[PDB]
Amino acid sequence: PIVQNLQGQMVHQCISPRTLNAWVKVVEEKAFSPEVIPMFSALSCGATPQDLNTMLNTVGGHQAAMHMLKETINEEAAEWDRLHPVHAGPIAPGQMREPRGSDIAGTTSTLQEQIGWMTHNPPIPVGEIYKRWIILGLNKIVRMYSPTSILDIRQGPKEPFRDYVDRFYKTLRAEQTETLLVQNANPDCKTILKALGPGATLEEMMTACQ
Amino acid sequence: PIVQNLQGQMVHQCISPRTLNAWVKVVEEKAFSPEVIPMFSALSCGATPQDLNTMLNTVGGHQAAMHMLKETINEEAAEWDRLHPVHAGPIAPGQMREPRGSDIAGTTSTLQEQIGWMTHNPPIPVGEIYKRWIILGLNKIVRMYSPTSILDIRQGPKEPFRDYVDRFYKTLRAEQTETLLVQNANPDCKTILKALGPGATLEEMMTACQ
Amino acid sequence: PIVQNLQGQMVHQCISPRTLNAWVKVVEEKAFSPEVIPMFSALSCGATPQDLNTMLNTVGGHQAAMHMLKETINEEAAEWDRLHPVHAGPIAPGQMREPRGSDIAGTTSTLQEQIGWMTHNPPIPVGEIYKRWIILGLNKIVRMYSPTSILDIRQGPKEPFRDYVDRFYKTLRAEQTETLLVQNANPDCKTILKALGPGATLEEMMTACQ
Amino acid sequence: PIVQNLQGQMVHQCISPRTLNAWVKVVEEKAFSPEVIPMFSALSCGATPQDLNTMLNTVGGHQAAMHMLKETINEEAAEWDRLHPVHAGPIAPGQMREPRGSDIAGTTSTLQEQIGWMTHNPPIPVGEIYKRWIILGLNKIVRMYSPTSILDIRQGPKEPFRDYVDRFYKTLRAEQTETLLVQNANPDCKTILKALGPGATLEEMMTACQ
Amino acid sequence: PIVQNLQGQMVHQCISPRTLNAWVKVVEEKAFSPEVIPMFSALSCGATPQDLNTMLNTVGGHQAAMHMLKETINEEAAEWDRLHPVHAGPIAPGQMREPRGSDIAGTTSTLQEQIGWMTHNPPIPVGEIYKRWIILGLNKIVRMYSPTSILDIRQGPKEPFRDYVDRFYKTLRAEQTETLLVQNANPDCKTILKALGPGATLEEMMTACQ
Amino acid sequence: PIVQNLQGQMVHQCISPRTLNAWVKVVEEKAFSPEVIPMFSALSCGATPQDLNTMLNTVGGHQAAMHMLKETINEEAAEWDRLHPVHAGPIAPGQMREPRGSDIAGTTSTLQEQIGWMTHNPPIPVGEIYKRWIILGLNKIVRMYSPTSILDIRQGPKEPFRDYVDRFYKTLRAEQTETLLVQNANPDCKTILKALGPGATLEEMMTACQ
Ligand SMILES: [Cl-]
Ligand SMILES: [Cl-]
Ligand SMILES: [Cl-]
Ligand SMILES: [Cl-]
Ligand SMILES: [Cl-]
Ligand SMILES: [Cl-]
Ligand SMILES: [Cl-]
Ligand SMILES: [Cl-]
Ligand SMILES: [Cl-]
Ligand SMILES: [Cl-]
Ligand SMILES: [Cl-]
Ligand SMILES: [Cl-]
Ligand SMILES: [Cl-]
Ligand SMILES: [Cl-]
Ligand SMILES: [Cl-]
Ligand SMILES: [Cl-]
Ligand SMILES: [Cl-]
Ligand SMILES: [Cl-]
Ligand SMILES: [Cl-]
Ligand SMILES: [Cl-]
Ligand SMILES: [Cl-]
Ligand SMILES: [Cl-]
Ligand SMILES: [Cl-]
Ligand SMILES: [Cl-]
Repeated sequence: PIVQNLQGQMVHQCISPRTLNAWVKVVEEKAFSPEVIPMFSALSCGATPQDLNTMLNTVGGHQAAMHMLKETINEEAAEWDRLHPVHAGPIAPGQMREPRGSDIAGTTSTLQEQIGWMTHNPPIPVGEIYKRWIILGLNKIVRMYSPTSILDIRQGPKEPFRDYVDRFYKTLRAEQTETLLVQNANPDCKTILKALGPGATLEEMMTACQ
Repeated sequence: PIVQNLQGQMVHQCISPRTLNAWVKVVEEKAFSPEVIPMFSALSCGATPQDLNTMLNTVGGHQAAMHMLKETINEEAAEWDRLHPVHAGPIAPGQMREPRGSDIAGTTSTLQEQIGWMTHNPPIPVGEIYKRWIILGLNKIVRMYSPTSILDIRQGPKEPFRDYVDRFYKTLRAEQTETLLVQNANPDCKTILKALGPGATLEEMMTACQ
Repeated sequence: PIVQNLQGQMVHQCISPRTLNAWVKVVEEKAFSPEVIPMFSALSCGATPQDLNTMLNTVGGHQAAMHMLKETINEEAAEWDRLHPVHAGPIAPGQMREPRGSDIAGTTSTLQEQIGWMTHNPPIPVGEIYKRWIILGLNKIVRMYSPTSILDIRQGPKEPFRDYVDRFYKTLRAEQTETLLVQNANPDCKTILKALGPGATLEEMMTACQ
Repeated sequence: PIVQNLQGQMVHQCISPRTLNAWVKVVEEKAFSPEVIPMFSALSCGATPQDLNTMLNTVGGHQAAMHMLKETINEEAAEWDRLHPVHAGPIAPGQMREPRGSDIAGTTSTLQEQIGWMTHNPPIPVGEIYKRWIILGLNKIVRMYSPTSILDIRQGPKEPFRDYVDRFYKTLRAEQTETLLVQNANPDCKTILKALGPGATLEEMMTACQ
Repeated sequence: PIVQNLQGQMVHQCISPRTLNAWVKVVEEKAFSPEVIPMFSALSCGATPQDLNTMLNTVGGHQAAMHMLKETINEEAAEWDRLHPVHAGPIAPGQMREPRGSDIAGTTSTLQEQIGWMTHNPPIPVGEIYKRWIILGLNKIVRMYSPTSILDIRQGPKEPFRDYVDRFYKTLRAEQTETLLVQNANPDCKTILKALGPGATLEEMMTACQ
Repeated sequence: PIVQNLQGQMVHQCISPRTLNAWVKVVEEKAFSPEVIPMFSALSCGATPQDLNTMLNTVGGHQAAMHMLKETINEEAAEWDRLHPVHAGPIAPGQMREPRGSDIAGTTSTLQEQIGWMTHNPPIPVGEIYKRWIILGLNKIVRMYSPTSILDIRQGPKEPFRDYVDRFYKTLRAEQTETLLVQNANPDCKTILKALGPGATLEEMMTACQ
């Protein structure tokens, strides 16, 4: 990643074995559960495009998703080129060439070039631009691999309300509220929840159906 | 987090894989036991709002609690806006815009903005303000998920007093003393504890009923 | 903790996930065995009162002991107030208010205040004062939870002397020597140990009864 | 590796036990799966030729592949010598001798010499040149050890399309697309995929055959 | 420990959780095998007397050995006092009082005092003096707990010579050579070893009896 | 080890618990397999003679090999003394005494003396000299403990050629090529390998016999 030292300047640091192993392990254990995306974002803190490609390419398996990810990345890279066509001309001594979409995705740009953009004044945050592309594609994978629709999350006749709400928002998070939660509750709790009236908090709702 | 380097200035550091994994693991193992809250507070030492949201969002499951947490956060964010309405106007070069509740919760503010508030002179500690909101909501979850009331913690007729006191204050901690501990003791120990008289320490009480 | 950087000034550092997990694990595995106290003292090296409270509060369970600990802490805090009554008056710019017992215990003092005392010139070591209070209370727990008295540690008729001495000083350490070790030895070894005479070292004693 | 300190100069750092163990473990667990190559590249970030040889030589077993790797390395070293024949002459005080292929492979060059090239101005990146040689040879091993050809990856009559695409691109990655993926689909899905028409994305294709 | 920073001055660092756990674990696994002593010495690199006492006191169990260790430490502390009787007098501003044996053992000296001696110019290395006392006592424990004498290490009639030599020097190391190794070899190998003649290396000896 | 800080000067650092444990573990798991030697060399990066002796002495067991190692070390130390007889005389203020073989092996030299040689200008790299002695002796152990000769590595009549080549070069590495690999192949593959002709690469050979 590009990180500030203990003297105040942004320089490059090698991606750590702990970071590499942590990303691989969470994919092995959680696949594309929704909470994997913020883990990817945190573990790729300050990452260059090279670091982002490293993390994606160390994933063995799930290659259908990884190739969907590449298609989304190329879609965003082409949009970036439509909005930022580069102007031919010699690069001045204190400057960096404008990046193309494939430069931001780390496929046609060098590490020194990525360091140059990210540490520029003002910086061109090609790592953060690329990461937003990756997260966009990762979220589309989470939705597509989401097995259950929110319409099929219904409280059992003897299921504790807390467990039902857990499943409800787990499903809703992957699918990407308060009235549907009432409608899919069981007859006994739905009766209690209507007596509460509109505008009840989740805490009030869960308290009433305990 | 925002941490001081080894040269005396507050700068941003990436949240560590050890920190990320430690928060996830303690939630997996302890759910919302009371001792999880001080662990969350220590592991989020110096955290930005972005780091706090990272930690909450890496939690998979327990989504009923996580959504109750969001409702509490929004309640505190709205109160903050009622007490700190921002004044429209251009931000001077050496300054930071006042934050709104959603800025402190990290949803409408950038990392550079959070760094700017937290490292300001004087600093606006949006991380500590947000963390207090989160801990407020986490504590309400601990109470709601507390299974046993203190009234139902009674010493068994052959239960060692030490084990009973353990259960007593474990329950009391989650529910959020000395006379109730005597009343719920078994007949043999309660007889000993009355002979001790008022003002006995816990050590004296546990010594007498051994 | 408050630690010196690599440039010679005392500044605050966040308590590490390794430190937090190490304290929790040793309590889970060893409870209140005597050797847990020096582990607590080493892992709380340079700790602020906030760090000390963090470590105690991350302990789930053993709540009878943790509440005995609080009673001891309050006893020492009240003694400190009896010996150091603070003088009302405005705090000068380069100075820190005197701390009260509850300030040293980290309950009525801020982290900035604890940093201010500990890094003062001369420093007010509120962390070391608090830690001595905690260790005082922890040692009283070790004695109370010590199951066996030294009077009941007697060498078996076929028990190797080395194993008996192990149990002897394990028990003696928790209860908080040379002649009692001889008296509780078995007839065969006690006969050998009297022939050795007075002033024998433990090494000489264990050598003679092998 | 050669890394920048926290003061801005490139100096040598010892390869870490975490790095050494991480490379050994991934080879033990994954052998020469395709995703092992980017792991090797990341864990050898900033590596000298000495560090690269260290990592290769710590691999026990797979000695057929390791010897194929040496043959590829020697092939690239001989090509380098054909393109860069060194000119005999005394090395000036502020300078470094040109490297030969075996110097870049770390067999005829010292660590101080590798440090000198890599930290030169301009730098001769003998580590990155060597690493590209190693990765070239590693990729030829991945292809040769690839067990299944892409022609034999066909969707089962009841196999979910997602699982088939996973196997398809796992195989394709090791062998080193859209129309072959359709042709090898089962009759039911292939019928759906032709109705979609040309130019369908992978996401559209996987959505249609669900 | 007392360690040099990255700016060239000796300052105090807190003993690490990794160090604390590593010492505890090796004692749990290896007790007082001979190789435990160099592990203790390495893990106590740069340790203060306080750090050395921390490591010894975190050992639970083996209390017979730990008390023998204290007796040896007191013996060396008394010898030190016999050789270095301190001269009464006021300590000048830039100076440190001479240490007594109990000061070096960390029982009557503060951490600041130990830092003062160890970082003095010239330094009084109370940590290294104490460590030599500890290692002296630890080695006497290794010998006393050594179960087998070298006289009882004899090669079996079908035991491979390599395995016999392993046991031979394992035993000899704990007891604290070439002709005894020949005499205790089996008849077949002893016959071969006499034909070799005097002055044979261990490698020659093991080669001949294979 | 002796390492450069983040300010450009060579100073001493304590050998890490991770380094100590990594060396012990690899010996426990791999004994004296050939790949253990480069692991020892990497984990002893920048090591002093004291660090090298620490690593060797923390090895429990394999004492036949460790004593063969000492004999080799003494042989190299005596050769060093034959080539570098030291000249008696007072050491000037800015200088270091010449080292003897036992000084380089860390048995008659202090750590400060080893630091002085290794950080001298020009440096006397007693650590690297000693390490070469150790590796020399370690390699002789690998050969002696190598169980199988290369002459006995022959491909089975149904053994895959890849597996046979693996065993071939595993054995050859420990014993310390292309025509012997053909001669020991099975009749079917040897027939294919002769038709290939001379000068075939290992990749071509393994491809032809698949
Ligand atoms: Cl995976
Ligand atoms: Cl790849
Ligand atoms: Cl931009
Ligand atoms: Cl509930
Ligand atoms: Cl969870
Ligand atoms: Cl999220
Ligand atoms: Cl404020
Ligand atoms: Cl009790
Ligand atoms: Cl516990
Ligand atoms: Cl708490
Ligand atoms: Cl004070
Ligand atoms: Cl004994
Ligand atoms: Cl392997
Ligand atoms: Cl090798
Ligand atoms: Cl070049
Ligand atoms: Cl799908
Ligand atoms: Cl133990
Ligand atoms: Cl103790
Ligand atoms: Cl001295
Ligand atoms: Cl042998
Ligand atoms: Cl071993
Ligand atoms: Cl030793
Ligand atoms: Cl030399
Ligand atoms: Cl093959």
